[PDB]
Amino acid sequence: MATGQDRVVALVDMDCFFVQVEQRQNPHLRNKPCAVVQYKSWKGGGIIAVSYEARAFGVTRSMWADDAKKLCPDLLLAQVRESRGKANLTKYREASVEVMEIMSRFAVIERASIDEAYVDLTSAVQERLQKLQGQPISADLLPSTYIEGLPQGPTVQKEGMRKQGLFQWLDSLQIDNLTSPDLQLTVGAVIVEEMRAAIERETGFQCSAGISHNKVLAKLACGLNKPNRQTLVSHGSVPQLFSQMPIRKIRSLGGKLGASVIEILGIEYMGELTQFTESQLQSHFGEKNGSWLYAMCRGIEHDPVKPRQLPKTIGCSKNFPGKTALATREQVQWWLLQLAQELEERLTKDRNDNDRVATQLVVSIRVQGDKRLSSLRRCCALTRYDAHKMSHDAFTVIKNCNTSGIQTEWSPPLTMLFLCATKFSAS
DNA sequence: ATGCTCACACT
DNA sequence: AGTGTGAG
Ligand SMILES: Nc1ccn([C@H]2C[C@H](O)[C@@H](COP(=O)(O)NP(=O)(O)OP(=O)(O)O)O2)c(=O)n1
Ligand SMILES: [Mn+2]
Ligand SMILES: [Mn+2]
Repeated sequence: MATGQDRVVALVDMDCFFVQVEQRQNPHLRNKPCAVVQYKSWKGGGIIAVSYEARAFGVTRSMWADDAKKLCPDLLLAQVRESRGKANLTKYREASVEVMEIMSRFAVIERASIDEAYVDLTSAVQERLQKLQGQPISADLLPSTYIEGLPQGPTVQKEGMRKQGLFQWLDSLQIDNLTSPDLQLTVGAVIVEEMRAAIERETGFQCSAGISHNKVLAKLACGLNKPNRQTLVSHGSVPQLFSQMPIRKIRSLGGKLGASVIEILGIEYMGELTQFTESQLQSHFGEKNGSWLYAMCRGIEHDPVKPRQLPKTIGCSKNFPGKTALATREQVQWWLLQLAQELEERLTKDRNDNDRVATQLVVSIRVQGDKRLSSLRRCCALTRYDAHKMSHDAFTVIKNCNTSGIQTEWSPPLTMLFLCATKFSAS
């Protein structure tokens, strides 16, 4: 029986990333309830990142700033930069590259979002397991690590609980067995503290981390003790951990699939899936899903950490909800060129920095009356980094979508535009 | 009437 | 090639 303990995998995720990025630049926002918002003039703007002090009052993402101000009257706000009539995230991307580069010096990372990367420490761990002989791992190596499920058996504040668990774990450590998966997790964890201190020391950003044996468990583990702590989730913590873990909380189970898992099987918690045979799960959700479900509810997941620090695509979009929809064609030309211009500015940076060029341009739109995030995706060739050509070509491949027989108008009105550069190739 | 993204599977 | 799902 292969037991999902071959790998040592960490997920590092920045604590309230956009807020921290603003708080480093505006020190008065530090250690105070703040949020970041986009576009201030509708309802104060929508909230895309919330500090932990603001979360104490009930402030969340997707809220409008004016509503958040009602929960938390003393709340401070930073507005994302605006350029060419639209949001501009350059600041946060550039902060992310800071974090990704540091992480890159320790091991091969898979960038999973603007603020998180997976790292595979299998190799680094065994190299460390030679470097310090066969000597103990002191608690002072894990000053911010929690051991999930510990303490157990026979102090009422959180750091007390942390210590007792870490003491229990370390006391139980089979130092003599460079084979044992729990020892490897521990050594992985020692590396992640170093990795995390390097991030805060070199960027001023704080973050959390999950250390386990696969991408999914490390993701779950990272969120258990946010902010500014890291959590080790061992194979043996899984049964109790999943026994009350709602299905929706596992990566990729938070949408329709997890909902059908709950409806069809009539269960609630991750651990309840172990009841079912693999074929049974493959009966209800297909070969790959039933397989993945069957092994995931036992802590086993085989998705690898992909060596990928650079995005596979560079994209640019703006929504036009309500009466703001675009319904003249000269209006569609202008915003197309607004988007093409930022894309060109970002593509030029990418080729200079990363020795690659995008070869295919994707143009996507939504139209008032449709329901789905995109209403239509079309493609063309990306041959010159010129905003005027990309926008012109973006128009050409969608101009037939105009139902309206009038020359000047555009109906149905367009509720979104999306340009994405892709199919990168070494240059 | 939240925004703006990014990866991936299916077909 | 184009759609849909899941995510931060
Ligand atoms: N729906 C979302 C989710 C995140 N983001 C951006 C801003 C977030 O700060 C940044 C990182 O997202 P996140 O890790 O999911 N949450 P954040 O880092 O803000 O706080 P934590 O909850 O991770 O501490 O992505 C976004 O713009 N739209
Ligand atoms: Mn984060
Ligand atoms: Mn994140």
